[PDB]
Amino acid sequence: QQYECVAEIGEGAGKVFKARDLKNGGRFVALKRSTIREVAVLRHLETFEHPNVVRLFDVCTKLTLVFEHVDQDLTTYLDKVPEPGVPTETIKDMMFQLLRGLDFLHSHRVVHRDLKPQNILVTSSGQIKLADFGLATLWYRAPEVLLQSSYATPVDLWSVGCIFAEMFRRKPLFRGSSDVDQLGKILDVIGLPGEEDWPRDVALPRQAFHSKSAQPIEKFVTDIDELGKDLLLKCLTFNPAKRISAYSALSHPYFQ
Ligand SMILES: O=C(c1ccc[nH]1)c1nc2ccccc2[nH]1
Repeated sequence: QQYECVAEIGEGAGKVFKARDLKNGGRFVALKRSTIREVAVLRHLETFEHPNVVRLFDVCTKLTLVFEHVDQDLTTYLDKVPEPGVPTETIKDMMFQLLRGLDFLHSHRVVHRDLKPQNILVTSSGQIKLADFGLATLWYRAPEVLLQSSYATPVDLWSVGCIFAEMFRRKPLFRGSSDVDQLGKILDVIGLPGEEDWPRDVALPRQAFHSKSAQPIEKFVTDIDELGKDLLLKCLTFNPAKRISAYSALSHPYFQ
């Protein structure tokens, strides 16, 4: 064949294979098995070669997508990082890149929808690359998706908040086990929202939760400076309309 399989890196989405690219120097790639539209969109994004998204190298034809392989993801990086964890400035750098990648996507009307440490890739030189977007665990899901009310771009900024926190904590902020658990565990930290921030005509009303009050976020994210707290909270806003965008996030003072 033109590629040659070696491992599974691996499962979702659903399988991702590490493969030898025989034609191009035996380098490692990642092979992946409205369609030709999503594919078309993916090729159009490639034309911009944004440095914070995985490169698409080839499309073969049922459907095999050939992407850039990177040795680790954020999960494995947070695993192996020595105590006392990710340096403050490294967290700040990795966040900027994350939001850069995301804004690039959002600005080209692509919503990721499943951001998590497992498809945030971390290059040996420390470059952040987003993977596993543009094709078709609730700990990273936004409220509006749990509630099944809206699926616009803000959905991904909620996931960014969760990741930001986890870069400090080295463990997830919201480890729910069901949509309803997840929603519960979220409001336990951020508090019950105003009645007019609660989506209209969804199955779950505000009154299905008695998660009294907002607890100060630094109790859960020890290490976090004042500015990170501000940013993190603007990301973890209940109302998608009031949530900060990737674009505004790029200008937040936290990144001065
Ligand atoms: O290179 C990767 C990829 C994913 C999607 C497209 N490329 C990739 N490298 C990985 C390393 C560890 C865990 C997951 C990984 N996933």
